[PDB]
Amino acid sequence: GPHMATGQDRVVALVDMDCFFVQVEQRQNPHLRNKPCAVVQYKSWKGGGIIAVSYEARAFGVTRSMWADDAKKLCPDLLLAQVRESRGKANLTKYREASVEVMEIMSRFAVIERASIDEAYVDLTSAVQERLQKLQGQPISADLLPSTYIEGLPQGPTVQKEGMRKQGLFQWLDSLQIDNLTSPDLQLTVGAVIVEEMRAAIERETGFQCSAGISHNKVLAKLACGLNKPNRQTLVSHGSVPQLFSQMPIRKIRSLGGKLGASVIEILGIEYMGELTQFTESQLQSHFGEKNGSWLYAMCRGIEHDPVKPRQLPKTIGCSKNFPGKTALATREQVQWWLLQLAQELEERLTKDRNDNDRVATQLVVSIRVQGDKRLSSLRRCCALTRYDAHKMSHDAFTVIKNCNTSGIQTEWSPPLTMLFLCATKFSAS
DNA sequence: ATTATGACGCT
DNA sequence: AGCGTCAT
Ligand SMILES: Nc1ncnc2c1ncn2[C@H]1C[C@H](O)[C@@H](COP(=O)(O)OP(=O)(O)OP(=O)(O)O)O1
Ligand SMILES: [Ca+2]
Ligand SMILES: [Mn+2]
Repeated sequence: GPHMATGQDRVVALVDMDCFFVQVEQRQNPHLRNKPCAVVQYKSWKGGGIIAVSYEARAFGVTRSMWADDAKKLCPDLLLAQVRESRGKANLTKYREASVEVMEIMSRFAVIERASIDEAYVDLTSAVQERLQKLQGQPISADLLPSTYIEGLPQGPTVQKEGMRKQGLFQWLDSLQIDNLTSPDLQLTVGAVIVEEMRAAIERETGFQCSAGISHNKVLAKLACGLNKPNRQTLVSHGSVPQLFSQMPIRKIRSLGGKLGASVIEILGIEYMGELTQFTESQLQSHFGEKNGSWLYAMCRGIEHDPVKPRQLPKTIGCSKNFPGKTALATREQVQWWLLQLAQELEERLTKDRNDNDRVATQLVVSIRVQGDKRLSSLRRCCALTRYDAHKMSHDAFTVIKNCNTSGIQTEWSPPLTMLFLCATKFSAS
């Protein structure tokens, strides 16, 4: 009852850019705007692999991981933009730099956790407390929430989608009790007002649109964000969780999309997140371990405590290339040349990072993959990163991996390498 | 031949 | 440390 924690202590948002790499390319090239289009890497094998898709193109069934040649079968007029190639490899710098544009704007509003190249969590608890004082108990107008969906509403006693959005919003606002500065629902609402302002700022200052989720924790915020894309935001209240979760496949919740989620389903014989409430905490811990069990017990009730970490910059800087099928590296000279290509991009990114962010990487991690193994990584080895020098880093990488070569011959490399990966880690202030 | 990343957990 | 999982 009264001692039952409800996980309503925080206001957390997740802001995620809409079809991000596509928008970056559409900003640059106006001919691509408001068109079915996709971003592709490489071109020679099956037209290239699609890694981002505009919403116009998704309507034709175009998806990520599709070969462009196959996408063109669904959508003959599909427009394509190619990822830059430098030193023989796809180079994602344009998109990393566009990400920084967005992250710096968001950081003006609150502390953010960079979660990916195109999304960040926002801890709005303090900003909300501030805005609530300035509101001085004055009600929140629907005009302050022009792109907000309230999940689960409208309910009870309608043709248009925007009409539905407004009906739900008005039911929500009509019910709000604004005299209580500590009502979690009010706090979420003010959170949503701030996220409208954040999202407006992002679009004004970059040209990019995004979606957002507002809830009491990261997992609900992430789930919320996806419920109404593109270019909209969704508030998931604590009260909305039982209905929302009652038909929510377990795999949809962040961290349950893989083997653990499959095991929850198989072992417990359930399908939906809400069905988890019928197990004791000890029961869940018995099957999934202490940490996962406790996490699942709270999460299926809408409760999660993972903090928004104050981190705007990536913790690692890495360079990787696959060498599929018959392109697999089979000579020593080949392996060395590509290590150098990777090391040269890494040096360039590292040197910029040091100037921009007052830090230096101290460890170089080298990963490779061998033909036959379809684990992502066959082997990882670390060495000291003492100088930002591509020739040294590539020589050092070769040194830590050269032992994997089972070839009795000096020049030959066996089994051939199907992946190389250089990652700079363990930053220190400088 | 679903590529190029990036964070975090386990032992 | 080196491996695995999950994610975008
Ligand atoms: N599996 C991947 N491989 C390579 N790049 C990826 C992959 N997934 C995502 N990206 C890149 C391209 C995306 O534009 C960007 C952001 O990913 P993501 O948020 O999942 O989709 P998206 O922004 O393209 O569309 P959406 O509107 O659905 O969010 O990261
Ligand atoms: Ca996105
Ligand atoms: Mn994303």
